[PDB]
Amino acid sequence: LPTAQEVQGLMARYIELVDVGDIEAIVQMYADDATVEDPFGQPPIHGREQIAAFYRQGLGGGKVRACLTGPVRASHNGCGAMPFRVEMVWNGQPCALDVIDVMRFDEHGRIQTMQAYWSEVNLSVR
Amino acid sequence: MNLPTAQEVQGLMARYIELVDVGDIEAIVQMYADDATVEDPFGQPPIHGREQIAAFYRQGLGGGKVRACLTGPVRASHNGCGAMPFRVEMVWNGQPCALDVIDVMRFDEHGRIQTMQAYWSEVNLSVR
Ligand SMILES: C[C@]12CCc3c(ccc4cc(O)ccc34)[C@@H]1CCC2=O
Ligand SMILES: C[C@]12CCc3c(ccc4cc(O)ccc34)[C@@H]1CCC2=O
Ligand SMILES: [Cl-]
Ligand SMILES: [Cl-]
Ligand SMILES: [Mg+2]
Repeated sequence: LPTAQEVQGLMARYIELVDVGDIEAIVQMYADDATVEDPFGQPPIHGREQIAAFYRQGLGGGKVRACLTGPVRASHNGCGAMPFRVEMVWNGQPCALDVIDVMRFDEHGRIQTMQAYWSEVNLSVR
Repeated sequence: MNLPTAQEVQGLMARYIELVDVGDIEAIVQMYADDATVEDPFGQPPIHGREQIAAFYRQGLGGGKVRACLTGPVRASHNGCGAMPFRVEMVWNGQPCALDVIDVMRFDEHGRIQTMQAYWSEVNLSVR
């Protein structure tokens, strides 16, 4: 499994890819059988095509920005958690969303699970 | 209460940090379900039940002064879970150090913590 230092680098790279909006590069970071729960509480998304569709829908228009708001926390069993802020426009209202992602990596450094914690209580109008 | 709403999760998890900061072990243990599990750090074997959880917090908080504070908002779901970023300050080698942590908590139908997972390792420890 990736080391704690490697998890920090992978999760930071993921945020960099979200921020520039490269959907294909993001999808490549996921394992074949990965699941995404975003927001956590909703049914998982499974499969490369469906994960790509989710990022295409979320990031498609451009105008999404994302940045870490504190350090990546990493374990020694290939998992980590990170806090970040997403900036977007929701029907002409510029908004920000505070999120924590929890990720579990496989032995190849790919994302096996992703769980995103947020709800409407984490939304703010700018 | 019942299963906490997202707003209630934010309040419960913020209170937990206040109780860590002041070091009220009994009040912390009362927030946990009787059969709760703690994984701290995540990756180590779970701790089961209030007796073992009390012992863990008394070992961690019972000695030198520990301070804890949120470093950003609590993220909450609609299914009784949340995640929060915070910083713990304590002493190591006679000097102050800081540890950055993210806890993930799942609450039960009575508003008590059923599982807690704490994400951190030595890469999150800092000094000077
Ligand atoms: C999908 C989304 C944009 C990106 C995004 C959101 C929420 C959680 C995320 C978690 C991620 O790891 C990456 C991107 C998002 C927003 C919710 C509403 C929206 O437009
Ligand atoms: C135990 C501890 C103080 C408190 C604490 C630590 C780590 C994770 C935590 C998670 C919590 O939800 C509450 C308290 C801690 C530190 C690790 C070493 C130390 O001194
Ligand atoms: Cl932080
Ligand atoms: Cl934050
Ligand atoms: Mg019960």
